Amino acid sequence: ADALPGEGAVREVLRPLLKQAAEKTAAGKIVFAEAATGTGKGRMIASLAAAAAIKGDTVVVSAPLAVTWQLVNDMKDIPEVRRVGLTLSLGRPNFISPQRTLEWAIDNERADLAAWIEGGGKPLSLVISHELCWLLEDALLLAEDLPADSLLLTSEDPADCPAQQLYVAMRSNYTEAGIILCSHFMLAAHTRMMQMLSLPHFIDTLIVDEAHLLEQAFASVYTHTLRLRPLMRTIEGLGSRGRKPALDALKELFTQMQVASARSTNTSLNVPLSDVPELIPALKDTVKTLGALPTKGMSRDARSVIRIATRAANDALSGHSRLRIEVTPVHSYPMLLSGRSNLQRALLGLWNATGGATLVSATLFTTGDNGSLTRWKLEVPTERAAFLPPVHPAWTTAPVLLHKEFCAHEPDDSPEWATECAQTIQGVASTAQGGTLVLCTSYQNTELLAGRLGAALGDRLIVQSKTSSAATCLAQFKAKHKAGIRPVWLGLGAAWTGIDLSDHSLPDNPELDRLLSDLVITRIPVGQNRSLTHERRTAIGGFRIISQEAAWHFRQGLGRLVRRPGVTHKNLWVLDARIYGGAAWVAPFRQILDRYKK
Ligand SMILES: Nc1ncnc2c1ncn2[C@@H]1O[C@H](COP(=O)(O)OP(=O)(O)OP(=O)(O)O)[C@@H](O)[C@H]1O
Repeated sequence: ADALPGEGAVREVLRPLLKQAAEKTAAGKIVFAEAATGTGKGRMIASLAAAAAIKGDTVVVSAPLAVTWQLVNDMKDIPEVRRVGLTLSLGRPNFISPQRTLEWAIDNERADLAAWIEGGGKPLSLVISHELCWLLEDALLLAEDLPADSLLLTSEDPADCPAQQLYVAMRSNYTEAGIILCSHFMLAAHTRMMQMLSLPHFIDTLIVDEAHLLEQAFASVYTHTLRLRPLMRTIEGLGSRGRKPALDALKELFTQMQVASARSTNTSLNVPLSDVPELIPALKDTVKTLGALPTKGMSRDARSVIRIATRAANDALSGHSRLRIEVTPVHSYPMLLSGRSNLQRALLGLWNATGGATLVSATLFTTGDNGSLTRWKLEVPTERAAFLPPVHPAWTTAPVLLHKEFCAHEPDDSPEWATECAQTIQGVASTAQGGTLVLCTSYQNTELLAGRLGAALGDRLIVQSKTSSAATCLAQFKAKHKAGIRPVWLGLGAAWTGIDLSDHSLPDNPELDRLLSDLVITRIPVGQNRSLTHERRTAIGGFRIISQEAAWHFRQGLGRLVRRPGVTHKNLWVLDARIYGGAAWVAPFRQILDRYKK
């Protein structure tokens, strides 16, 4: 009939959207489809990919590896994708180097990441030939801020490296199969390659899942990180043919970075190269003295380390990138970061090689069907952009009861705030039927709350820190809930946007799910986005960009609560006093909160 391959499995609520996304994508449009989390988007993605595939169209589905299992188990069973084929391209940028990442972990006191690497890089989240270990995505879960670019599995990492072996084994299975599953990072790396294993040079149909993340994947691909302690470690044992000049050039670079950071008004701002000319000598000489090192005789790892250092220095010298210094007075691990504030050329080079696309996420619209700022982040041409009506069923908000209690003190980052916020949080934790997730915006607030909250909650309380990551806190939260205690999670970062608080001991019983019963927003997440592209976007567009980004960081934070239909007795507290003030700048947020009733 008229139905697409796999529409029967697709949820009825998603059937209209699907159909729309089928037509425009066939036309050539880049479609913005937003359905609420828990609506069975994977079945829709499988149906779209199949409907494009049987026409002879080469189809690429770019999704995070953490949901690729669900996508393949939605795709494999339908006849059409079996007819055309379903392969999965695991390029090297999908894998970290265990040796260098362990090196980074011991230097940065990352106990959990080190333990993970020592255990074999086993997946944190449970067609696929071997078990996927050494994934960059899992390491990101264990360390939000790890320098992925200097830790990725390079092409010249030794053959005995477990990540290299696993990559080669997975490569031995890659066949051109019509439907190709890849990651966001792989997509961005391939686009960067083309702008200068691989995907088709032209993608007839591109389904991006969790598209709200794609931009980050591109940013990480155009980042470059110069880390000095491992570089010096490598140089000192490398040889004597050009060693001492390289060591002293690195020391000169370190001192110049120290001077530049000392002179800065604050260390967070990403200054351009012209703003800090002291680096121009050092970098250049560094580059030169990193080219004065003989290749033959070098260990397989030292080659990649030196080459990546040269790449980072050349990116910092190109003048097209914004730099960031972190040095000894503040940061023990000396780092020079270099990123692109404008990803327009690469994202264009992506969409120009795309016959049609469907971007799928639970958060693609600032308000209603407004995909303007998402369209700006992904640099979708306005000609091809097509926003479809969002799909947010009533079960996303009906179970949850919005609590009117709040902390009157404004979020001033002060102990005066902290004690009263802790008092209201204590009242919340007394009544919690299950887990409690207290979302904070800064580590300062997290540790401040932990100070005034640790005694009463005792073993319940779970702090998130640089030392204790979001994934480790998730594991502890689930384990504590299984044990009958009612944990409270002072979470931040990935807790806002990247954790699924669904009881997996209750898959077919959503009504009994109490893994997260009370979600508590301490304050509005204004200015949480730190991307270079966000700096540029805010500069160009004013405070509206800040308000919009904060609004959907807020939306994802609330999306922590309800994950599937059937849940009940969910409680939502938002303790930010500015919400209940009369200010107009909170009017978007109140709008969101107005969907939650009583
Ligand atoms: N029509 C349906 N009826 C019942 N269960 C369904 C239906 N469609 C999907 N499901 C199941 O519901 C669960 C939720 O699916 P999924 O995780 O893909 O949802 P999502 O949050 O919308 O999407 P994604 O994780 O891809 O962004 C899955 O186990 C899926 O198999």
